[PDB]
Amino acid sequence: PVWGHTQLNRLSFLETVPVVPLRVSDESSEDRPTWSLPDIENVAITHKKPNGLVDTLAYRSVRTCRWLFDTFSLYRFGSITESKVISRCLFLETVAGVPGMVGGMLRHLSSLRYMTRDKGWINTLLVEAENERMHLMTFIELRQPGLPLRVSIIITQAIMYLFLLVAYVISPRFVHRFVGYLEEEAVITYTGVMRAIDEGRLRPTKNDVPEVARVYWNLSKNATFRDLINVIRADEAEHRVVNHTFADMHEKRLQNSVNPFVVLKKNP
Amino acid sequence: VWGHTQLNRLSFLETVPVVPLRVSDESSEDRPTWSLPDIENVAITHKKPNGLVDTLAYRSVRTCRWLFDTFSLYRFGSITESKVISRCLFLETVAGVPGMVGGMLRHLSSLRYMTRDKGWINTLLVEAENERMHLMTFIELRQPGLPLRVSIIITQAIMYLFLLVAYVISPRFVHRFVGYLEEEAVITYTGVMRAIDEGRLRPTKNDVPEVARVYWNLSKNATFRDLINVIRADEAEHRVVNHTFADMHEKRLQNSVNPFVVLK
Ligand SMILES: CCCCCCCCO[C@@H]1O[C@H](CO)[C@@H](O)[C@H](O)[C@H]1O
Ligand SMILES: CCCCCCCCO[C@@H]1O[C@H](CO)[C@@H](O)[C@H](O)[C@H]1O
Ligand SMILES: [Fe+3]
Ligand SMILES: [Fe+3]
Ligand SMILES: [Fe+3]
Ligand SMILES: [Fe+3]
Ligand SMILES: [O-]
Ligand SMILES: [O-]
Repeated sequence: PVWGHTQLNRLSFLETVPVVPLRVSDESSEDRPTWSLPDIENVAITHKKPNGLVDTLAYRSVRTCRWLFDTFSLYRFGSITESKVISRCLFLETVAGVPGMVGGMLRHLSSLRYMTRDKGWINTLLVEAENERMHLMTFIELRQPGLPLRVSIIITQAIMYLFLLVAYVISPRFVHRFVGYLEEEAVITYTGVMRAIDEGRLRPTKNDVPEVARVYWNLSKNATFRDLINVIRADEAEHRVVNHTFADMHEKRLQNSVNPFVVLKKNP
Repeated sequence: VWGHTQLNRLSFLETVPVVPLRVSDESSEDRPTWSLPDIENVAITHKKPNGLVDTLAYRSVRTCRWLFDTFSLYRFGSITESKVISRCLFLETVAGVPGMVGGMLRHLSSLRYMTRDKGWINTLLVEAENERMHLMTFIELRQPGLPLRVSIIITQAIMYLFLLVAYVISPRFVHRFVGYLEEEAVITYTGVMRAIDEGRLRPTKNDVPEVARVYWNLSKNATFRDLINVIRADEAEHRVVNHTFADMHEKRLQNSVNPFVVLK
């Protein structure tokens, strides 16, 4: 009835674009996170011992990138203002939206050419990628950036896309581990920011939550900036365990097993 | 129960032995929901090319068909079950590609220019999945020969390369080209449903694989012909969507809201 053969038999729906509204719900898929704030309050900073050369290489290269990025963004010294927080994450989530989508595509492409079951990996990686891009859609609202950032963002994609693509082919283990350790840093950053709100070292003006954040994370009009950070950090901690899991699975030759996290959205 | 205690765990490697293989988990939960006697009336459309690009897309699709019909010996012998399934195997390995690359490219845009996408990415992503679900379904009716596996692997290399540069140069062209591919998908499968009804093709695999049954939500008594019917409706959705998207590009509406987010 709603979507059926008369609509399926139409050449184009170009005529309808003017009369369809812009809703903030349609910006993501319907696979939204659903956290409970006083629970996720207790998300904590973890660190996973690296096994071999690959994990060490992933860890050192994450650590060398934090440092570079700390020092070129003048961030390490000055006061922790709301402007250097938004503006740092802003840049960081342009890059964070990439690894999920290269891995997903590539798993998709082998599923097709070897004609084999993927068993839940692709969509987990595809929603990681959207989730990070939803973080971007949200920070964008809190603070539009300048031309310098806009330029670095664009060149950075080219370097990162190209790197991650060859990395994923040569060694998905390395990329899942590399992400794993990125998310350790992302959780460190965000718990720091929530600590600073609490100790009064940062009082934010942007103490609304933009509509895109409000529907996506299902927050109430009364939600503080700190609440926004809290859900975001939870999201990041999820990705932390999921990719450390996926890297472990690779290390143990389980790249073709069932993705465990498909289950861990069930109430047993 | 997905809370701060599981979020605080290093790894779930230890659980992979005890998590069951479920046929529901092969896809997203964004599944099609057709009503069989409705979609029975899906029909065969053709969209006038607007300009040179649409024409060039149209000619590419038509030269591929000819090539692929002649080297697959489709004319030669009878319309068998073997030779239908075996051709759709090959075609869905290529059909899972365009939507993944288009979606990935729109994702990369949204990230680097920091702009709203307004619902395109996920439409194109599930198209890709949907076609890959067609493949997971047909793989069960018939594992292909070693020569077909080989030809599929070389094909993905050319097609993935081709679509990547084409989408970058001209997403209008790729959307139109897909648009016209799906016209053939609908021609083909209507033709198959016809043969079943006229008795020229008496199918053996009258047992819809479990992947297909739960993906499309069909009854246990559903027939191979029912399967073709939903599959052909899926293909028709994509026909109008990518012809829509191609038109949108032609009119410089690439950054408008994806009309099908409403028509959901
Ligand atoms: C391409 C430029 C290479 C410059 C060499 C410095 C590489 C990283 O530098 C090291 O990284 C750590 C990051 O956790 C810092 O905290 C250390 O203080 C620093 O020695
Ligand atoms: C790379 C090799 C290309 C060979 C070019 C010859 C094209 C074959 O002749 C053809 O006639 C068909 C009639 O059924 C038409 O449908 C096609 O448009 C056309 O390709
Ligand atoms: Fe992030
Ligand atoms: Fe992240
Ligand atoms: Fe198809
Ligand atoms: Fe198709
Ligand atoms: O992040
Ligand atoms: O097809």
